[PDB]
Amino acid sequence: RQWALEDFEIGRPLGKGKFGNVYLAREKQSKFILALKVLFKAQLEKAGVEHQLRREVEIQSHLRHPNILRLYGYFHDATRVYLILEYAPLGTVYRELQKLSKFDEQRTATYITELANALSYCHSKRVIHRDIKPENLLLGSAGELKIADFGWSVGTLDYLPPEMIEGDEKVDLWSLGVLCYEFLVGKPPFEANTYQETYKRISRVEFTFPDFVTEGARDLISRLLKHNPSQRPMLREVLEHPWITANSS
Ligand SMILES: Cc1cc(Nc2nn(-c3ccccc3)c(=O)c3ccccc23)n[nH]1
Repeated sequence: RQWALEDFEIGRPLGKGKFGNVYLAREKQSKFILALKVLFKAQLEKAGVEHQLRREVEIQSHLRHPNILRLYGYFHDATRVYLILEYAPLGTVYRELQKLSKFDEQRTATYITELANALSYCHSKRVIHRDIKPENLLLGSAGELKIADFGWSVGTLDYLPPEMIEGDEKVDLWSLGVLCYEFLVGKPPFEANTYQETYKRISRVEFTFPDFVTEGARDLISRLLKHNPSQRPMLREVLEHPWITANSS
């Protein structure tokens, strides 16, 4: 099932930078709408990332869940790698957060639920996921989030757990705690001005809450941001948390 750049029509650029941009696209024969992610080869071999792509791709091609961005295929040419992706038309949770400043209790619980499901589903298939940033969280036609990064296996400090910065399975839970906080306060709990300092804050687990944060949210966030992995809830217990069930559509 060889795809080629001539089976598509490329349209408006959707987002940019680094390895290469993402263009909106439609397959000529069927008229299917989707996303083309373009990546210059040479420029990725020279960052030594070449190989991890093939694996995250292999991993993704067999992944199917309504809160995980679909990967339909890929192909290469002389110079370039192209990924054929599901298209999510409401943009990123990141840009939504910039627009609204901060989400409300209802939207947060909803997203955390949709993510928790997508991560339960992942674990069953012995797939485990690294850090999760809002940059990599897209929204579908019905406003539902989709995990859109290529970071699996069988986050410029902010989203990384203490395990990955000092010396699995529980990394996910830490991720939900960071995202859950950021949703309600509008910036991640360990944001600092330098790498050096963010590293100290995460390593020691230094955060405080603004005064608008209801006790229920404090209680969930504090359970998930524990230095020791084994003290973190299982995904299940997060799905059934008093504050979650009360607020999650
Ligand atoms: C992979 C994918 C993207 C997408 N839709 C979009 N992606 N990205 C984006 C942001 C940063 C970097 C790359 C793309 C967008 O800003 C965006 C904005 C409005 C509507 C849709 C999208 N659907 N599927």
